[PDB]
Amino acid sequence: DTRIPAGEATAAWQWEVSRDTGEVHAMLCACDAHQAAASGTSAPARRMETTEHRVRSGSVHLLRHDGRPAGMFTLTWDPPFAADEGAFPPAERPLYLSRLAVAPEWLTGGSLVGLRCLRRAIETAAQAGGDALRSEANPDLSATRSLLDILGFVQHGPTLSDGQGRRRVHLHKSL
Repeated sequence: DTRIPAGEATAAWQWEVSRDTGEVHAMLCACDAHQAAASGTSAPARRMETTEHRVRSGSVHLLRHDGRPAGMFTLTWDPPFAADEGAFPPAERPLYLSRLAVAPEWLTGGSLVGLRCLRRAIETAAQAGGDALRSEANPDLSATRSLLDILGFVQHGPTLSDGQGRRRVHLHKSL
């Protein structure tokens, strides 16, 4: 006797494979600006070419609320960063999480949109046959870093500085 909750409030949240490049890039840059202001850092330089490539490949999963984009992530089989791979535990079929973004209006309160996006990414990576979910994070973004730590993303290698004041870490979650 299974009871899945229906109702319009539940249906207000909809997941999709994104096909709108400008929407994805605007969401990403807005989240970048919010987190950079909140953490005293500078927002990273985002490439619209990368956005186009990820959207064209069907790698961008976007969560909408009443039609407006609330969160998203990018899930790929190929690494979007050049980590030593010794900075990760061994894995035979790793998937890679990148460009996690939550709309600034959902970065406060208790709607748990970031948790929704990370849960969606973990699930999707597991269903695609994934051995692990690897990601590159900014440890200076305290809230996202703590959410990744609570969800089981382990840092294996050392913290890296890019030479221009930006810190990054490589996280790995077993699936």
